[PDB]
Amino acid sequence: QCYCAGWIESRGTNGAQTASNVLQWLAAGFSILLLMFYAYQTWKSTCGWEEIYVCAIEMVKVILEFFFEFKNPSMLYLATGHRVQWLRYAEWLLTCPVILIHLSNLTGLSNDYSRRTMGLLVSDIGTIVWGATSAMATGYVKVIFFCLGLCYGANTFFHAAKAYIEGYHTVPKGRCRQVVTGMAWLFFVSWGMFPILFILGPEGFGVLSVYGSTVGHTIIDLMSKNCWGLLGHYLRVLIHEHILIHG
Amino acid sequence: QCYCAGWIESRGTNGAQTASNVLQWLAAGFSILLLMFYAYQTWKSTCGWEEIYVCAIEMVKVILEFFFEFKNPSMLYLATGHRVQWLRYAEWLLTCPVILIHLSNLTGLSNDYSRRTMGLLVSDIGTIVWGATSAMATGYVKVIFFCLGLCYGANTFFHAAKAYIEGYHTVPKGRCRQVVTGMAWLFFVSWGMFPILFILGPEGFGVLSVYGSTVGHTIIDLMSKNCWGLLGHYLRVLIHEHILIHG
Ligand SMILES: O=C(O)CN(CCN(CC(=O)O)CC(=O)O)CC(=O)O
Ligand SMILES: O=C(O)CN(CCN(CC(=O)O)CC(=O)O)CC(=O)O
Repeated sequence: QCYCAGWIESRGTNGAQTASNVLQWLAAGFSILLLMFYAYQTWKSTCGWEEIYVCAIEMVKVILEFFFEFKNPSMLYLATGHRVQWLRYAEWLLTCPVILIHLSNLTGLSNDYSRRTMGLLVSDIGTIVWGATSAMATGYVKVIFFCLGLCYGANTFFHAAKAYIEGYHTVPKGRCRQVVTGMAWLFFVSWGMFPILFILGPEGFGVLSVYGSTVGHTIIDLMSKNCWGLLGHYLRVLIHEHILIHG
Repeated sequence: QCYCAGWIESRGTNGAQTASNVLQWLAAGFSILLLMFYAYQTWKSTCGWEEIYVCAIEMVKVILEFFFEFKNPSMLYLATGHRVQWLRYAEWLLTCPVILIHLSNLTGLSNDYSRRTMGLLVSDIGTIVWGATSAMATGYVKVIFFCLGLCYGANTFFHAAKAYIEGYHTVPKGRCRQVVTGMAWLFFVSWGMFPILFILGPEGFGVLSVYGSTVGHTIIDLMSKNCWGLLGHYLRVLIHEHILIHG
């Protein structure tokens, strides 16, 4: 029984809504098939938990978004008049660190993780924390928290780059290196889009609507989560296939 | 310019307010002196970054709480009528993982971290995510998210226990083991209090007021952050002092 004009602002156009709904179905369907494929491998082979955990969270998230995107607590309706997509940011904290853990052991071989991994993980959690806080903020305080996100974010990209470069030199000279390069390209483009979409969305300058932001986020979600995971899985398969033959 | 009855509910009694304000000063003062002490060691000795990073965040957080506890985005005022202490939960995501990273290398000696560390870190981030979401939630959905927090939380405590036990056997037989036991006692009591305070506070059954919850949280913050860090530092010092003499 609380009233605010901002909570009733348009969520976007019907086309954007329909586009958004359509991409949820695709995301879900693609996630189920990936989950089936990974589960199929777990029984008949070895499969990293990172690919599976991330994909299960992604499947659940699109289902939850489809039904509850605009209901609390998946969207927060603040006394500032603004609406914060908490489901978006919550999901990042669950999935992004696991992706970075996957990135710290690209070959799947080692049991150990370096000091780089810790610095990488800490900087990414902070990035999300600052970004979420910025979305909740109002006025110039919003710009300050976004800047902290960029600082933490730059640290994450820096460490990530190093992991990719060390990974490139660590993997064997043929297809494996081509795959690592593909993973790096896919990673930096998709991860780079997130801050861009933030600026363009309601939390930023409101160029995009809620539905419009959702459309864009679902595409880069598929890129960063499902596709990158599938590539990383394929890389791990190649490493296994190579070591048997070449030792 | 939005109206809601819940946003204007009492924050607590004047005694609770005053108690809360007093503990902020103590927390800040204690954090500054610890920061000075750690900084003093960095120039004149070796000092782990975990103790320092955590303490710097804690000093900043109490300063921010003192001035801005009830201002957005440090408190979220939701269309549900409820007020969510986002500053509390944001701070946990920044500091708790670093504490667990410290816990994964108690002796300060190794450069590597095991698969336990990753599982420990992932489960703790999730715990906070579910807990924060529960605080934002309303009705029975709140109970479901809290349960997910307990599941993730139990996993964290399980792995933490193992780290403590392996750490106990790894450290030398005298004072070092006594210190690890002290750290474990301090850790489980302080960490266990968080879910208890959550239930007792406004986000739970509202036995405690906002100020009352703040009082309790500041005490366990000092226990879990500053004191546990100081003990962990002391342990690392003992390991160093022992290895020179005993190899
Ligand atoms: O099947 C349909 O008609 C579409 N869905 C989704 C419609 N959504 C709007 C949206 O998110 O696009 C309803 C809602 O989220 O409240 C129905 C439903 O959620 O029961
Ligand atoms: O010095 C004082 O009088 C106390 N502080 C704190 C008073 N607080 C209330 C509280 O949090 O206890 C003011 C506020 O947070 O708005 C003054 C100030 O913030 O400028």
